[PDB]
Amino acid sequence: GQIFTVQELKERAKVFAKPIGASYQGILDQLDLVHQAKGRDQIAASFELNKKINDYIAEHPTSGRNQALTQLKEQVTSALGL
Amino acid sequence: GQIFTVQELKERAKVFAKPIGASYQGILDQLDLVHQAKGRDQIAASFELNKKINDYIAEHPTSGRNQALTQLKEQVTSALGLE
Ligand SMILES: [Br-]
Ligand SMILES: [Br-]
Ligand SMILES: [Cl-]
Ligand SMILES: [Cl-]
Repeated sequence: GQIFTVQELKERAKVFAKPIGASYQGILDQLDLVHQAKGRDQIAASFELNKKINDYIAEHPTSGRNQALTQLKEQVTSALGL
Repeated sequence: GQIFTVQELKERAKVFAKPIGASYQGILDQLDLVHQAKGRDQIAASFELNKKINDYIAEHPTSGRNQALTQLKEQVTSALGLE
């Protein structure tokens, strides 16, 4: 219908969450590398971890869930009037 | 050492995520009420859904994960002497 069902809301949130999760996994992988490294290697790994976090925060400020919720509100607002 | 391990990061994300997940469940439950209601009951339920969404977006702008990552960044920047 006009307003998402719970299942439709969840499936929309998933679509948006998919690329964010992929980016997050790359951060996790880099974090392990930092802890497994020592000396100059650890310094290098840490700088790259910093960039990955920066890049993630810039590209993914809003969760998949929150993006879908914003769309749900508009559906509800329209179903009610404004 | 001075920065989270992957396990510690996941643990911290989960703590922050817990209240957000609870508010979200409230929205999900109210959305089911909207679809289960007929006529006048559906209108009332929709107003309350809108309020719940509105309150959530004000209360929970940043995911548990993102809150934990922001703390991680600060640890890493501190460790490397960056601002
Ligand atoms: Br997220
Ligand atoms: Br979230
Ligand atoms: Cl997400
Ligand atoms: Cl969350």
